[PDB]
Amino acid sequence: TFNETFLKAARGEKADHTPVWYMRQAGRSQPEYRKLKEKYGLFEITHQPELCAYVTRLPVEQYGVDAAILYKDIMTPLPSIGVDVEIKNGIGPVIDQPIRSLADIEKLGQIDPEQDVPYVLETIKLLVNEQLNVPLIGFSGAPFTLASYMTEGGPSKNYNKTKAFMYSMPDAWNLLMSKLADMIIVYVKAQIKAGAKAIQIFDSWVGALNQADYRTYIKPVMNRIFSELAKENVPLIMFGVGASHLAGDWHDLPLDVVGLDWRLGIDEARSKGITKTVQGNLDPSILLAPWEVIEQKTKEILDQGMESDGFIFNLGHGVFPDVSPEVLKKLTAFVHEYSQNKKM
Amino acid sequence: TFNETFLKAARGEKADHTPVWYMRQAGRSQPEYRKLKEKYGLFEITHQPELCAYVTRLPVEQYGVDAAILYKDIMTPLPSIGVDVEIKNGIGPVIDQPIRSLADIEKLGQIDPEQDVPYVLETIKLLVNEQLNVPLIGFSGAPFTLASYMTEGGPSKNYNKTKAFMYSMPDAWNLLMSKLADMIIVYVKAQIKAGAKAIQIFDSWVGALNQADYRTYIKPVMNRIFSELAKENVPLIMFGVGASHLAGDWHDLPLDVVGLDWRLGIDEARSKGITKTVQGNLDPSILLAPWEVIEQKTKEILDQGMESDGFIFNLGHGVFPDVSPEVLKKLTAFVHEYSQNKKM
Repeated sequence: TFNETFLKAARGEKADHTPVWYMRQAGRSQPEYRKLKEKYGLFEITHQPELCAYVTRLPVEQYGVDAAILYKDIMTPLPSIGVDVEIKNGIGPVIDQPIRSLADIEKLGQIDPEQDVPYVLETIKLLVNEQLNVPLIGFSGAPFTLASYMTEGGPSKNYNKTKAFMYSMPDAWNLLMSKLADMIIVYVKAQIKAGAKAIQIFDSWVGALNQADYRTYIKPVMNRIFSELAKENVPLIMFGVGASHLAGDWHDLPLDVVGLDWRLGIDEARSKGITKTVQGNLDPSILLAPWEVIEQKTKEILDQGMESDGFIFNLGHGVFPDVSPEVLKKLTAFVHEYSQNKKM
Repeated sequence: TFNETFLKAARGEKADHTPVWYMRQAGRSQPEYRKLKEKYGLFEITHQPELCAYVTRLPVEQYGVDAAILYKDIMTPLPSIGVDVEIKNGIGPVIDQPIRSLADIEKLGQIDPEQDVPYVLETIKLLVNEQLNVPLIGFSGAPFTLASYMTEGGPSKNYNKTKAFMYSMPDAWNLLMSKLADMIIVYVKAQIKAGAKAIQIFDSWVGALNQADYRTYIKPVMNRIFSELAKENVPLIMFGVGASHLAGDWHDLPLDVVGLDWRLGIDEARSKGITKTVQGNLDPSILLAPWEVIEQKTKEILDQGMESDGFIFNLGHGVFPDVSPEVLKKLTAFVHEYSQNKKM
């Protein structure tokens, strides 16, 4: 039987229990992911269908979560438009020559996912048409986050170079946003057609921006991306850490689910007119506290979230490497058992 | 004439212009600092009073800012109570064995500033009695932030080990908050006594905490600190980046000035009931944009700020190495000119 719990919650419909999944549920927290990675390498496991499919499905099998998140690199579509993502082991995909001028942006092309990223289309097809009895979430990075990779080149805590570029070259910035939007929409559209039943947009670094600059430089292209993607008739989610101050503006966009970090609580969100379905809150660092703490913190979040039907439980950030899979197994059952009891 | 503009604004009293200073105005943004550092080394520059005083006064002389911030390392008072320091510099100052048990906390001593950090006292006296025509701001790190350095040891992005500790062992955590409070109060008191006319507490990493955890584990000890320190009759400021969601709770404390990062706007803070004097707010990354963008974004902040007497202009974080002194000199003149024109 197909588990519809996640999609019911995503569209604010009644369901029997609260659905769960975790950002980075498939990844370094799992002993088998690591082993597979050291055996086949990052490239084969981000690019080989039989392998990507295994990594994606594992957490579902091991935790009994209500959704699978497609395992792949956030930078996957970039080479299609002419940006070369290189690197070399432990800090793999990095960008050789950063965006510096308007002429760099003008030479950017277009994705043809059927031809350019066939391996991801095939993985989705294998997973959806043949493997999962749980919905598959496809994903893409957002424009700001992708532009930050393309513009910093090297690693950044503050995103000064990216933001200075944004401020100094508004016209170039707008064109870059447009080129990336083109790519994101086509990339996401192909993921949905191949089987994906929801999509999450990760805007990991956009919390570096205040509300004023989000609206000036970022909000319009986001409006374009979600307005287009809404025609695909699948739940659209957005998450980025440290971006609580941007929740209302995200709520304005034609997305369906607003992902929260641990600094905007559910009652607080509703109290601010956040009315669409809400995703996750649990601070990932709590997963390292004694069970007493995990439970008290999780029960509080569930209690608030179960006030309406539009609620998916998740963390307020990604699972990190030294999180115990045993803790995630136990957490997932607690959420399921606690919520279904409540909903009886 | 001594320039008292800064102190008036902090007390929410009428002044003829808006006072300005910048977090990290003395540092690697300056050629003189960089040369001084390669000449004498980090230790000499943070320990010889004549060098520390030079470092501290240089931005005042170069830019004409309205206050000096004491140049010293944030770890300064920690060896005095028995914690490790020094190291490699690449990744900051390292702490050997981190706090793990209650015994590790129980063994911590008390600071005798005269005996322990006399060079800081000497620097403050040199500056105030002989050099500065501008208030000297003293400073200390906050308990949470200082606790974080002591518990992570290494370089941290999300402070999971500290949070884990705080949750797992709350009794020990209270004792640590208590031991750090004591040190901070005596340290700050001594800086006031040497001649500091204001005090800034830096809680750099506290924004990792949501409101509930702030109230449970941090608000009590902070209330104690500002209660005791309020008795000195000097303006008390608190800043920490990424902490806009905690600004209401800081405003509750007997401090005088709320420091804002760029994500809580001035008007916005006022409508949220933040009524006490407010400091700073310009996104430092704007300093790399063309002058016209800088002037315009600053003017937007000044217009909000000048709605009450309680307003000190600053950045929303610290000056970073790539910032031009020319820019900061020109920004300082503008803030003075614009506000004076507007106030007259």
